[PDB]
Amino acid sequence: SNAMHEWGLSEELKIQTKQMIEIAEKELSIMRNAIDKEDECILCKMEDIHHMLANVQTLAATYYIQAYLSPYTESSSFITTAIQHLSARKHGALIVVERNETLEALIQTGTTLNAHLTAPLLESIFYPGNPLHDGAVLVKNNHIVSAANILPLTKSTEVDPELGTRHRAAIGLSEKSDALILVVSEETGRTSFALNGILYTISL
Amino acid sequence: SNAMHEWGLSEELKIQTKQMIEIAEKELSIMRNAIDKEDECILCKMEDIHHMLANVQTLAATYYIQAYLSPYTESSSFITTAIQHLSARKHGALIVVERNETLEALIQTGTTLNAHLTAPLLESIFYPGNPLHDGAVLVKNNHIVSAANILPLTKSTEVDPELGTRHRAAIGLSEKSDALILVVSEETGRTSFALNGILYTISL
Amino acid sequence: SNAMHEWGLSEELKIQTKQMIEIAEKELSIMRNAIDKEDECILCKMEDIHHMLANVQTLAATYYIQAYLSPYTESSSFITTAIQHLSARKHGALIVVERNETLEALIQTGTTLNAHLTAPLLESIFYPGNPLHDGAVLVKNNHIVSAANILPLTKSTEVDPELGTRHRAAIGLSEKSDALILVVSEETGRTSFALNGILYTISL
Repeated sequence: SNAMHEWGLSEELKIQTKQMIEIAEKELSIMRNAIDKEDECILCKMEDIHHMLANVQTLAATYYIQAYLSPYTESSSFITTAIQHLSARKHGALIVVERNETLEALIQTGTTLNAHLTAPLLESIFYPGNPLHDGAVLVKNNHIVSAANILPLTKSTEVDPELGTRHRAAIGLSEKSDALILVVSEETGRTSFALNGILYTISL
Repeated sequence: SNAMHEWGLSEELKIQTKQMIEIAEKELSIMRNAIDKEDECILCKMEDIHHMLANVQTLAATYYIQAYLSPYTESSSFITTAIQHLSARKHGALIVVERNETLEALIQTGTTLNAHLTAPLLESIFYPGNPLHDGAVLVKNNHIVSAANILPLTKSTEVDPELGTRHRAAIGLSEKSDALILVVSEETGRTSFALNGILYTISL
Repeated sequence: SNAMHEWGLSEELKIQTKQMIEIAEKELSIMRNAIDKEDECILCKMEDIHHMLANVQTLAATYYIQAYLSPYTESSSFITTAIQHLSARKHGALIVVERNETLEALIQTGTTLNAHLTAPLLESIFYPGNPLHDGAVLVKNNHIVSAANILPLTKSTEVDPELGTRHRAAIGLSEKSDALILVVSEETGRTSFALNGILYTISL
């Protein structure tokens, strides 16, 4: 896509994120002053602030997906839709998005697809119990290159010791390349991505 | 602010600067040919060419403030207004704009403000004789972090020997960080900024 | 010359190039399936695919000229026009476009022009037999600095051995600087540019 245009879009998402942070800061400041007043109970404001922080999380995640992926794929909306659906169903998923660095020496290929990337196809691949669900999907731009791929697992001792093999594979690949690797937990439906050896929670 | 949009603005200011230089170049070429003619006296064109060069200086200064500061503050117009007012009154001023590098280990804090940045406040801080005028203001994006700050002074021998402590503090901080430091001289009202160990005259 | 705007234009040329490649890819897949049908003769599609490939070549060349030259000159359309005309007439040409690095220590000046760059002037310089045709033109932004210049010749043993002195001078200068050097062959009218020690065929 047009990198100049996409840069503008990234920048506007960043603006929106900062604006929700400012909204939350303002509401906390109001609460901090209101608690001193006998005719106020700041408990009535907690739902509002929780939602404000949920919005911060959503906007920031949208920002980083756009900033990190827009130069490398035109399919981020399709990927995000698939991820949301998989999360809701608690279907484990592991989606590698190739970036500037080539990955064929780091990934052991399961089944080659070279398919048009769509959300239904991503969701079908990760349906529990099916032949292609166990392992990683590789995405290059707007194609699903392959599925059921084997990735290197992090051996980092700075573990989150509760992390399963899906998460460790994302982290492990992200340590050896500039790939961004999305994970959906089969246990909780929590969605994450790994980039440069670090796992980040996202809410999409 | 939107970096893509701001880049376009920077680039247009650069275009305008180049255009003023071309205008000046053209007028000089006219003058150079006209002097040979006994029915011409090129002295009549000198005020025009002085003005053209004044415009070059103003456009270039606007260009560099925009290019160097726009990624790091949305308050450059407020800062510029304050500087213009301070210059006209010959009120000494020293304004640090934090850029990519953090400055807390390099600046000894005077008084913490954490204030909304406005021109009246900057101008009030630097009103001669007042408790906050002696030392530097620190700006981070759209906040005045602090005032009356102490900066490291350059010990360089290659700098103008007639430079006071305000100018040496600007140069000094600029040698240790990527901060841009604006100065208004209390002696002449001349406005400068230091960046990367070099002091540049500006006219706003 | 607004770099933000020019970046957008480069990016759109890239998009157009990718789209022509997709068109060619699609036609080939059609042909690959059609050959199995004995009521089809895929020879009728060869002209089409040849044209498609010619379009890929044209779009890609336009993209690279734009991406490599737009930050350094506003005269690329004039240069392209001159090159097209010289190519058609099979008039040898060698045009250095100065980029980020200065070239005065690497180029031995023939005749200094410091002229407004226009296509008629470039074409006049390289008219066969004339005083200025033998050697390189140097372009800095929108000026023809000089002509009949002498450039260093590549010593590279890994070159094409059928390359004449024009092509070797282009390659040679491109090894010592970031200049882009356009060549028109006097033998065939083939147009190339050298960049960083590599010669690329262009069609425009």
